Amino acid sequence: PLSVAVVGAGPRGTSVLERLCASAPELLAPGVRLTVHVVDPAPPGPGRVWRTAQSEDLLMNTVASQVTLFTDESVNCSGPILAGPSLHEWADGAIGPDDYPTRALYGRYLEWVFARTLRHAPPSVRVETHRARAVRLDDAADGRQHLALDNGRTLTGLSAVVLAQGHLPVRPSAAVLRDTEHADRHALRHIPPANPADVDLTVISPGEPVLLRGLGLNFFDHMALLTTGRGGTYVREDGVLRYVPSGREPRVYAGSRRGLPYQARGDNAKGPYGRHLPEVLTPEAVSAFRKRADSGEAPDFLRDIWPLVAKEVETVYYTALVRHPDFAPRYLSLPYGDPQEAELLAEFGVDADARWDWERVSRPYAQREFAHRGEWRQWLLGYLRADAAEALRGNVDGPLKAALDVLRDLRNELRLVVDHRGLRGDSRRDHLDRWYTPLNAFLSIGPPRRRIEELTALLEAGVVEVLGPRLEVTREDGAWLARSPDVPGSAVRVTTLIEARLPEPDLGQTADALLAHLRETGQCRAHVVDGYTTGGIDVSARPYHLVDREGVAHPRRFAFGVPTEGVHWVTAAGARPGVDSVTLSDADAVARAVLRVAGQ
Ligand SMILES: Cc1cc2nc3c(=O)[nH]c(=O)nc-3n(C[C@H](O)[C@H](O)[C@H](O)COP(=O)(O)OP(=O)(O)OC[C@H]3O[C@@H](n4cnc5c(N)ncnc54)[C@H](O)[C@@H]3O)c2cc1C
Ligand SMILES: NC(=O)c1ccc[n+]([C@@H]2O[C@H](COP(=O)([O-])OP(=O)(O)OC[C@H]3O[C@@H](n4cnc5c(N)ncnc54)[C@H](OP(=O)(O)O)[C@@H]3O)[C@@H](O)[C@H]2O)c1
Repeated sequence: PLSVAVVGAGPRGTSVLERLCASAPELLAPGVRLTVHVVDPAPPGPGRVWRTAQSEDLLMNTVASQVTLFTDESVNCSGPILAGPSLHEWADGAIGPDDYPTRALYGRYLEWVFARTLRHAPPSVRVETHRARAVRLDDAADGRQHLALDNGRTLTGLSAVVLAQGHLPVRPSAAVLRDTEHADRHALRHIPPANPADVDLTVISPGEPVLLRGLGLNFFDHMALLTTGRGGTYVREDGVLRYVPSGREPRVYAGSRRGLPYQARGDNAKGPYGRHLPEVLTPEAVSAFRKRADSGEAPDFLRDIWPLVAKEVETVYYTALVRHPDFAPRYLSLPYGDPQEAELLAEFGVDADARWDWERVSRPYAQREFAHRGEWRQWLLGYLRADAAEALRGNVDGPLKAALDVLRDLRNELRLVVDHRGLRGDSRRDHLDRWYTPLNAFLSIGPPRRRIEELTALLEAGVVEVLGPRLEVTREDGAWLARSPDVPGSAVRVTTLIEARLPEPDLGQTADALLAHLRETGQCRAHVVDGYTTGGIDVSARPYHLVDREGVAHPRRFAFGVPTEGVHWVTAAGARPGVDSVTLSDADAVARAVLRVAGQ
C-alpha cells in the first residue's frame, strides 16, 4: 500500500497533515489508499513546545485572534481552502481577542485540530500515529524511503518523508560546557539553553541568588515561573500594579549585553487581520532585489535594504506624530537621510528633540553614566514605566509602538528579500545575523505590556534586580560572580546560572540523531551563502526538497520550518489568519509535492 511519513507533529507537521487530507481528493487516482505515518515522541498536534501538560504560567507573545492552523480565502495556494476556527474563536470566551493565551491553551487547540483532521480525513487517506522519535532516514535500493524509529519499528516503502522537526536540541557550546563542569566541581545549578517549560526550577531554594542570563522572552518565562509559579500574585491599585510575595521566591538577578528587557508589544489596535502594508519595502522594490540576486549580484543589507526599512519605521512614527494627511506623501517622496527630511519635519512642527534616533532606541542609556546600582535602578524604572505607557497608546495611535510594529509587519517582505541566498554572504553574516535579527527581536518580538508592568512591580518589590549593560560572568571558587562594568557595586555571587535563551538551529552541532545521520552520510548539508555557513539544513526553493553534500534536490524528502533558519528568516513563528500566511501556503505546497510524488 502507498505510504508517506511526517516527522514532527507540532503545528507545521499538523498543517502538512491537514493540507495532505485537503488535496488527496484531487491528486490521488480513484480507489488509491495512502497511509500517512505521523511520528512524534510527544502527543500529536501540539508536539513538545505546545504540550497541554506544561505549566499554565507560560504565555504566547501573539494575541489569540491572530493564531490559527486553518487556511482562509486570503491564502494564495493551489490546495482547496478549508475554513476553521482561530484560537480565539475555538476557545469559546476562555481568552480575549487582543489578550495573550497560555501555551497550554494553544496546545488544547492544536490537540483538537489534530483529532478533527483525522475525523475529516477523506476515504483515500489512513493516518497512523507513532509515539516515537525517528532516528535514521535512508534510500532503499529502489529509491523509496526507510525511516527507523527509536521504538525498534522501521517504516519501509515510503514514497516521501517530510521533516517538520522544529526546535531541535543542540550540543552545548564551549562556554556552556565550562559553566556545567564548574557546577559539577562546586555543587551549583547550571541550566543550559532550553524552552523554559522544559527546565526543573524546583531545585532553586527560596532566597537563592540566581542569574537569568538573557532579557528576552525566555527571561519572562523564568521571571513568571520563579514568582507567580511559586504563589506570587499581583494587585492593581489606582492603575499601578504591586507584587505580593509568597516568601518562596529566589533573589533573581538578570542581565545581557544590551542590559535591557525586550520592548513591550504595543497593545493591538489593528484587530485580528490589520497591518501596516509596505510603502517603502514594497513588492516592486523586492522584485528588483530578487532580479539582481538571481543574476548573481545580491544586495547588501546595510547599503541597500536597511535604508528602506528605516524609512518605513521613521515614516510611520512621524505620520502618527503629525496626524496630517498631506505629511506622509511628502515625507515618502524623499530619499532616506535627504536634508529635506528635517526641513519638512520642521514645516509640520516636529521639534528637533522628538526626531527619531536609532542610537537612543537601541541603547537608550548611552548618553548617561551610572555612579552605582541605585542610579541604574532609578533610570531603569523610568525606562520600563515609559515603555508600558507607550504600549498602552497601542500600535496605531502610539507613535513609537506603531513605528516598531512596522518591523513585525515587514517580516514577509524581508523574508522574500533575504531568503534563499537573497543577500551577499558577508552581509547575511555581519548585517543580518549579527546585528538586525537581534535588534529586530529586542524592538518587535518582545513580551506583552502586562509582563513589563509585572517586571516593573518585581523591581519595586526587590524580588528581581537587573544588573546592567555588558553583563560579565566569571567562574569563582564556590559560585559565579556577575557584574555590569557600567554599574559600580553590582557584583553578586550566584549559585544558579540559567542561560535564558533557546538553542539556535545549528545543523553542525545538532543533537538530533536523524539530522546527524543525514549530515554524516552526506544526505543533507549546512546552507552556505558566499562562503558563510548558517547551520540551517539546505533546501531548494518551495516546495523545499532536501539538498545533499553533492547539491542534489531529493525528490522524496522535504524540510519545512525551524531547522531551515538561514535559508528562511524568523521560522520560529506560527500562522496568522487573513494575511496570506506563508506558513500555511508552504504547508499546502509541501503536501501537494508529497501527494504528487506518491501518485505517479
Ligand atoms: C518557547 C516557545 C514559545 C513560542 N511562542 C510563540 C508564540 O507565542 N507565537 C508564535 O507565533 N510562535 C511561537 N513560537 C514559535 C514556534 O516555533 C512556532 O509557533 C511553532 O511551534 C513551530 O512549529 P513546528 O512544527 O515548526 O515546530 P515545533 O513546534 O518545535 O514542533 C516540532 C515537533 O517535531 C518533533 N520532532 C523533532 N524531531 C523529531 C524526530 N526526529 N522524530 C520525531 N519527532 C520529532 C518534536 O518532538 C516536536 O513535537 C514559540 C517557540 C518556542 C520554543
Ligand atoms: N513568550 C513566548 O511566547 C516565548 C518564550 C520563549 C521563546 N519564544 C520564541 O523563541 C524566540 C527566542 O527567544 P529567546 O528568549 O531565546 O531569545 P530572545 O527573546 O532574543 O532573548 C535572548 C536574550 O539573550 C541574550 N543573550 C543571548 N546570548 C547571550 C550571551 N551569550 N551572553 C549574554 N546575553 C546573551 C540577548 O540579549 P543581548 O543580545 O543584548 O545579549 C537577549 O537579551 C523568540 O523570538 C520567540 O519566537 C517565545
